[PDB]
Amino acid sequence: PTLMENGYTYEDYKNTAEWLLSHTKHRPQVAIICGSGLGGLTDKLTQAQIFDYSEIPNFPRSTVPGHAGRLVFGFLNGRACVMMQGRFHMYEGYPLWKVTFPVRVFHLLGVDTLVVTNAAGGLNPKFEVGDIMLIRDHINLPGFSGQNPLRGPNDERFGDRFPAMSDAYDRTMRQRALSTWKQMGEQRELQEGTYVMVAGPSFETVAECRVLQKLGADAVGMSTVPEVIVARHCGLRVFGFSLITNKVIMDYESLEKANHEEVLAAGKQAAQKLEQFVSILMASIPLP
Amino acid sequence: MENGYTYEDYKNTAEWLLSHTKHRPQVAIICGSGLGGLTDKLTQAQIFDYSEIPNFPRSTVPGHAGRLVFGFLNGRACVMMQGRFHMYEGYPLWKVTFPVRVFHLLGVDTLVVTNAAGGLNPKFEVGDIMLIRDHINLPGFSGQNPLRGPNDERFGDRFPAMSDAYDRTMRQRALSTWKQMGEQRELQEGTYVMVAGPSFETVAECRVLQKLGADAVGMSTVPEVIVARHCGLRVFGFSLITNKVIMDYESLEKANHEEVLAAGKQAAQKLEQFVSILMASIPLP
Amino acid sequence: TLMENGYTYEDYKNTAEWLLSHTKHRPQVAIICGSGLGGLTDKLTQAQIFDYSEIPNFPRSTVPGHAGRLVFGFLNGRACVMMQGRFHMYEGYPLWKVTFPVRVFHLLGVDTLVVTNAAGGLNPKFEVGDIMLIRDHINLPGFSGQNPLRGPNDERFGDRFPAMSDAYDRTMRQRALSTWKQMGEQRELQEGTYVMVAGPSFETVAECRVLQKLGADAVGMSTVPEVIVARHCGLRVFGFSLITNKVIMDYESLEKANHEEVLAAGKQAAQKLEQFVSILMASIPLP
Ligand SMILES: Nc1nc2c(CN3C[C@H](CO)[C@@H](O)C3)c[nH]c2c(=O)[nH]1
Ligand SMILES: Nc1nc2c(CN3C[C@H](CO)[C@@H](O)C3)c[nH]c2c(=O)[nH]1
Ligand SMILES: Nc1nc2c(CN3C[C@H](CO)[C@@H](O)C3)c[nH]c2c(=O)[nH]1
Repeated sequence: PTLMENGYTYEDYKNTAEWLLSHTKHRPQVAIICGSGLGGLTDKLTQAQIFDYSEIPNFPRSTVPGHAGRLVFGFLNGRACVMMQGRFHMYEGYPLWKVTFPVRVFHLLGVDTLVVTNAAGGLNPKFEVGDIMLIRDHINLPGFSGQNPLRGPNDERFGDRFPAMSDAYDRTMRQRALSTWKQMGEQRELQEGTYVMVAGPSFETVAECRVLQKLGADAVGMSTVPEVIVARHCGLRVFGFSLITNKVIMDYESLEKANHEEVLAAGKQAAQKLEQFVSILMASIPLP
Repeated sequence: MENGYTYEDYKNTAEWLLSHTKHRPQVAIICGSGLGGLTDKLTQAQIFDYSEIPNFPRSTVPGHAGRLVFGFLNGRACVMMQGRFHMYEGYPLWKVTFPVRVFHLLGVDTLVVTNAAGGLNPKFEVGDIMLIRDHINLPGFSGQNPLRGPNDERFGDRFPAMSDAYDRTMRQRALSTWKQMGEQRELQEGTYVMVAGPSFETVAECRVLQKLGADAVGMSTVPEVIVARHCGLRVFGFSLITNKVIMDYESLEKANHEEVLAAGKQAAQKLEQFVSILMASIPLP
Repeated sequence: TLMENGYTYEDYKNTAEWLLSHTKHRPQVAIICGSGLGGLTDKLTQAQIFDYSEIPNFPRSTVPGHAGRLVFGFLNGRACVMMQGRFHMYEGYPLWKVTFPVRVFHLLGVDTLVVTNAAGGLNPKFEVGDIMLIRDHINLPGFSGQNPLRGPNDERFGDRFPAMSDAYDRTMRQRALSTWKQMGEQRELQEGTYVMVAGPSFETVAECRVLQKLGADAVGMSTVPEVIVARHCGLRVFGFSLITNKVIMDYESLEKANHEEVLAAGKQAAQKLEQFVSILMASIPLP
């Protein structure tokens, strides 16, 4: 009982992959994880098939609202997709080996690209709510201290022992998302910066917000990084963005408080603009 | 994963207390290392051993008596933790903070937390009292947070805010009321950074902690605060700066608990006077 | 439900006695050899080799370039025991297993521990192949729970609350520094802060920026727990890194840190390492 490794065996991921393949004719190339209140990104998929997480062997469940807890296969702008409508978080009590389960089943499914979205608190002063931020890079604070989904024995059928994360955010797609933005009719620029992961479930104090700023983080949240780390370890291309849902309180004067109701509501507002952005992006994702 | 205590556990404990004392506290006071001497002014004091009270962890560090004391302090109905619990003892934060949810079930509506702290701000001297204006939860950042796991709505919200954590009224009130202490040392206010220990900082660590903007360092307090706010208790916090953390390589001085307890003892009368004035500052239910 | 050392005092004693029974060596100095640094055992004389698998209670090393062997012998005429490879948190080990050998080294009679490691270079002044002497460390896993001393403290080993501000011996530093002018080079000995990070995956550019701005000169994934328990039981401690690679600092670079080049830089550094370690041995005080 000493060793802290994955509770999931390789054949565990396999069983789930298989089950999915025997239960849908869809064969996705792109997997999309929808953050808090962003569950609306599945609206535009055609010929859609829905599975409740409860149906899928080994799948965790979403306990936080509104993470719908459903897996959805569809086409989006020429491309076969699978979408996580709701994700999992460390703060819910899950070990990162659970949080990230689906990612390696996508790989066994044959997905070669993963897009990750999340709600995120604004740390950079010139962001505004409703801004989409292209995740250039992240800072894995839980990672530094030992909280990493890769911890334990490493299966080379999936990846290396020491996989480099410094090219994690696909540079090609950044450049393409950038100029693709001049193609939407938008007032605000597409935002770019570093996402810092923090465990939660409680929200930053003012001093904490200030370390995070000092650290160089542009946005804070409690997800996403584990998933990126396991994706890149199996060689998926990774592309991420955060929806800026609130500016995290950076002075003792404010009487504003960060809260879930407000973040879910910044999500419903933007999901429209979001889905379109994701839509045009699909035709930018490189073919297998 | 999850908190090992069911809701009934906290209830059992509260009811045990509610039927073994007639005291009904409004304020709960957690006593840090060398601050155990603050139960001394409790009138009509009633004392329990942590080992009597169902589900109570034990205090295993010297300077932590392992005793729960109900009484009145400068008129106010208090219950005091004479000794506390740390993460480095091998306790999950859901044990470290356990009493706090119980106090809430007792009807306590205010929590004061006290600790010893190392001084990061060069302006601080041993003996100072630093009001906890804010904290940095370094262990929180990576998963060690007492709220981790399923949330019980009966206590609070899945995502509670912490930027309002330390009552601005009670701090400002404490700041003005400080001239009654007859002191020449000003009253300090700054940031507490929790660090898990049990080993003391390197010079290099001291320096990250400084440049992270923190004024004092300890290994306690933050989890308790977090769960108190989760259930809506008013929170006041202060630190006794017991040592100045080592910030250069040519000093031959080094942090030790003995110096910590020694400085606790030195300031025992000044704390007691300060905490007394503080009971006059808490709003009534 | 208590996070706690899984080893009793008796376990550390069972292991130490076993070594004492099976070897005639009585080591004064213990050396932990990191990734790709195994060849430091080469210059040991009258050597005797134990596979970790033979040693009661010894963990095993699963990373490549960590041989998994305990080697006794003399080096520059000093009685050493060398760990041929070590253990890391990322392997799934609790810090109380990672550092297990150190207390047994202590029960063996060892009074000095020298920790060695590979490290990514953070300080722009460092070249691949430099030896940075660890003047100090930053213990990030320690900041948030991960410390080998967590749980009940055994007072037979040391304090409930030990100081680390003096962890790396000043006198050994200075002696090592001034002794460097011989089989020295046009390249100086480096000195600086090791930051420990858990891994197993390598730093992003952003993470690399936070480490730099935290004051840290080199990054690795071990060592610090070993140092903490060494000082717990009052061993003199000396540390150094081999800068095996420069951590990626900007987004257009196409280089990526990889294990293979960590090990290569090690084999490339063997001779200079050998020379240094034995010049170090001369700088270690006698009982
Ligand atoms: N840590 C943090 N996370 C977020 C998020 C992202 N998630 C939103 C949800 C809480 O509303 C958690 O799952 C984290 C939005 N804003 C913030 C913030 O200010 N802070
Ligand atoms: N981390 C830290 N804590 C303290 C404390 C607070 N407590 C003192 C006690 C060890 O003496 C621990 O339980 C933490 C006083 N001084 C210091 C210091 O220099 N550092
Ligand atoms: N974190 C980190 N560690 C190392 C190390 C030290 N060890 C090398 C090995 C990965 O090859 C791990 O055990 C850590 C060398 N280079 C680096 C680096 O760039 N980064």
